[PDB]
Amino acid sequence: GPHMATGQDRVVALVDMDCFFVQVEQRQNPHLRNKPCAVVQYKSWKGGGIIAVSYEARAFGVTRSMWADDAKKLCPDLLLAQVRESRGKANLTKYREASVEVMEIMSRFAVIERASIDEAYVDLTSAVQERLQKLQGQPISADLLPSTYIEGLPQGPTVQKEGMRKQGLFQWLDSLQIDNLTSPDLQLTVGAVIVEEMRAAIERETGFQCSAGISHNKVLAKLACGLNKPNRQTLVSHGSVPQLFSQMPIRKIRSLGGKLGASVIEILGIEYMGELTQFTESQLQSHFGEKNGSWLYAMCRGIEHDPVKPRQLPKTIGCSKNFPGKTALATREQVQWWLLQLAQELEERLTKDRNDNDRVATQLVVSIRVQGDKRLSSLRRCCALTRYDAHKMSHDAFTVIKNCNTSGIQTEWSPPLTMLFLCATKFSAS
DNA sequence: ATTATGACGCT
DNA sequence: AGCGTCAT
Ligand SMILES: Nc1nc2c(ncn2[C@H]2C[C@H](O)[C@@H](COP(=O)(O)NP(=O)(O)OP(=O)(O)O)O2)c(=O)[nH]1
Ligand SMILES: [Mn+2]
Ligand SMILES: [Mn+2]
Repeated sequence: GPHMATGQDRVVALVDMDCFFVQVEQRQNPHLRNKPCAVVQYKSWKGGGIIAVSYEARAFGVTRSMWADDAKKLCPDLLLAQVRESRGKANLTKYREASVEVMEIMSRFAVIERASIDEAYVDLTSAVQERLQKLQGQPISADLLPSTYIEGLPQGPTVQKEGMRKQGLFQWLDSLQIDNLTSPDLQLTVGAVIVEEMRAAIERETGFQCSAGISHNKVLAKLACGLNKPNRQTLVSHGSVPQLFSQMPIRKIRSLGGKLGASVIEILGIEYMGELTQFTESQLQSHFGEKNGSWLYAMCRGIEHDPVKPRQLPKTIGCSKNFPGKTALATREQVQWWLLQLAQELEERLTKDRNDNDRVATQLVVSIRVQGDKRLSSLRRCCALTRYDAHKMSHDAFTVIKNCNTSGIQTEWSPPLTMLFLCATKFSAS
């Protein structure tokens, strides 16, 4: 009872840009705004592959991973923007720079953890304590939460979407105890006020819209963010968890969408996250290992301890290219030329990183995939990265992979390579 | 012939 | 160190 800690110590937000690459292209080209639009890489094969889709286009069934020619079958007026090509490969520099714009704005409010190119976690606990001090017990006006949903409300005792939103928000605000500066629900509410302000700043200063989740930990904040996309934020309280999880497929929780989640379902004969509560911590550890078992026991009760890392920059800088089917690399000249192309892009990104961020990579990881291997990587080898020089980097990558070529002939490469991947790692302050 | 990344756990 | 999992 009283000693049963409830995982309500922190206020954590997850901010995720809506259809990010599409918004970057729509900012640049106003003719694409408020249209069914998608972003593609390459063009020759089946019109290129879609990696981002505006919400107007999603209404027609267009999705990521779809070939553009097939998307056009669902949505003949779909507009398309292509990712830049440089040195023979996709070049994502425009989107990385746009990401930096957004991350620098978020960092004004709190220290952030960059979780992907378009989303970050925020630990708002301290900022909330400060805003609460300023409020002096003043209640929170619904006007301060103009885009916030309260998950689970309204309940009990109505036709439009905004009206339901406001109804739920009114129920939440009316039930709040604002004289208690340690009430977790009040703390989440103040966190949501701050996130409204953060999202307003991002849109004013970049033109980009985003969604957000506010809860007591990272997993719940991420789940909350997706409940009301686009251009809205969602508060998931500790009390909302039993009902939310009672019908929540296990695969919707981040990290359970793969083999482990499938094993949870199959071994335990369950479907929904809330069903996990009926097992003891030791039972879960017995099936899924000590770490996963403890994590599942706490997570199905809404509790998670993973901290928001103070990390605004990526930990690695990498360059990769697939060579599918008949384009697979089958000569030594070919393998060298593409290693050089990747190495030249890597050098350009690394030099810019050293200038911006006062650090230097020290290890180069070379990964290849070989024809007939279904795995992502067939082989990974590391070497030292001592100079930001593309010719040296590519010569070293060739040296560390050259023993793969099973061909007796010096010129041929067998079996042919279907992927090259160079990744700079182990950064040190410079 | 999804592709280009990036984080992180295991041994 | 090199491999596997998860995400998307
Ligand atoms: N190159 C590449 N980029 C990708 C891939 N998948 C996603 N991206 C890029 C393109 C995406 O714009 C961006 C962010 O990924 P999300 O947050 O998962 N999707 P979004 O922001 O589009 O829509 P939502 O409003 O539902 O969040 O990452 C991929 O497989 N390959
Ligand atoms: Mn997004
Ligand atoms: Mn994202």
